[PDB]
Amino acid sequence: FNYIFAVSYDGELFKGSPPESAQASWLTSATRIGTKGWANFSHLLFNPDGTLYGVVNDKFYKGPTPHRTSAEEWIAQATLIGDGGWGAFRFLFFDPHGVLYGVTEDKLYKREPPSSDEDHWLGSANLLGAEGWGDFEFLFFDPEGKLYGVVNGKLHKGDPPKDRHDAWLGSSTLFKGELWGNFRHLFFTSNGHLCGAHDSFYKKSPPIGLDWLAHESNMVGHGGWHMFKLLISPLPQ
Repeated sequence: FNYIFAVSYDGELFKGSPPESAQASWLTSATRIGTKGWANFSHLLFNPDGTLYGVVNDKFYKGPTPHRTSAEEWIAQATLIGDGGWGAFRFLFFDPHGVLYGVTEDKLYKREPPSSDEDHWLGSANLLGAEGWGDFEFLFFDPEGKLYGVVNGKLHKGDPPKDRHDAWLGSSTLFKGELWGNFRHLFFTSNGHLCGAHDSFYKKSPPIGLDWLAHESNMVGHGGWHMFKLLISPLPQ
């Protein structure tokens, strides 16, 4: 079993099985686990250990997945792990190992996540890429820890760079297609299905291959997805 988590523009948070049926209403099959205020975060992301991390008002938090909770109740109970600078991250996202990656000021960094706001995260983070990361439209991992990035509407994959001298984009593998920036959401499920959504949701089960995602044959939710601000799914540990 794995799940998609969706924040709507009404500030509700839903949990449900990934969509498979183009005519089905995915919301009908889903459970509301967050009641209100969930669209107020700048960032919301899963740790593969199953903890939810979130950035709201430039502060970073971690806590258990909510169980019919407002965003306010959740934040009040969460551990504060950062204060100042976090809202500016273009991307913040975990690898399958629970190592935090982040893009800020055009650069890519990784490090164990903070556990307190005294821990200046950038101060000891590993610089992976000195330039060009601020132009990506998406940047995310699969369950195997391959990195995926969209730039100039094209989707690239490759082992993540290990230091600033790895020319990642230069050595990466190119998907077919030049409309990958037209998705609002593009991510992997826990079980390695590639998901892309705008108003409609497209999903490719493994093997993913290198074909264009948004083919009529991969459509699993025809219409109605414009209601979600965020769709995420945890990677396994």
